Amino acid sequence: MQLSHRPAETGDLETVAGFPQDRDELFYCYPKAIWPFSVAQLAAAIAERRGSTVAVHDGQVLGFANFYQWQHGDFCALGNMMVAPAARGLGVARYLIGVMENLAREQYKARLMKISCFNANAAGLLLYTQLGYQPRAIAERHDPDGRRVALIQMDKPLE
Ligand SMILES: [Zn+2]
Ligand SMILES: [Zn+2]
Ligand SMILES: [Zn+2]
Repeated sequence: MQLSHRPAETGDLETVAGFPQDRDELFYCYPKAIWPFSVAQLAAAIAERRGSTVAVHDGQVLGFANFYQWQHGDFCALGNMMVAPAARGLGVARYLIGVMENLAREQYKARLMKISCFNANAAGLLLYTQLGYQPRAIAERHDPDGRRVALIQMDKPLE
């Protein structure tokens, strides 16, 4: 499964905004967004974040991520981790997270990556655990129906 990466471009937005397949998936990767997702909502996140990057395989954009927090010499916080529905479980998020870790180290001199994952997203919790992230705290948040959820705040030292 050969993959490459590059900064996200305007032309990618419609593709990436196609990735979340339901309100749960949108909530897990962008909890401030409102279903249905849209290019305007994706562009607004890009404009206020840093490091928006796509993963590409065989001419297809298959993954997207960015940083929603960045503190030079300190840490970055990874967000908006989205994978194309036809490419789930094939290593795209693993790949892109590694790219983003290098970007945090190289550009931001980060010592730490933070990832926060909602409790219902088992696939995410297990992936981040496989990649060496450890849970540090649990924060209460609310979902779009007003129901209480647990945000599991994880981190990993970089090198
Ligand atoms: Zn690169
Ligand atoms: Zn292929
Ligand atoms: Zn509350």
